[PDB]
Amino acid sequence: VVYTDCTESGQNLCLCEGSNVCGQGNKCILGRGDSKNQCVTGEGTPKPQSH
Repeated sequence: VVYTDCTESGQNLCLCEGSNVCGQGNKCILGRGDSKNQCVTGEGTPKPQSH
């Protein structure tokens, strides 16, 4: 299986923080500056990565 990094904000099932594979109950948000990648708590979305 091939996991990837989060591309959009609101996705979870991807490597958000360094190697952290965010899943359910979490949501990654890619902002700006130093706050460009974070696993915030809530509900994200499955990030498409494989066709």
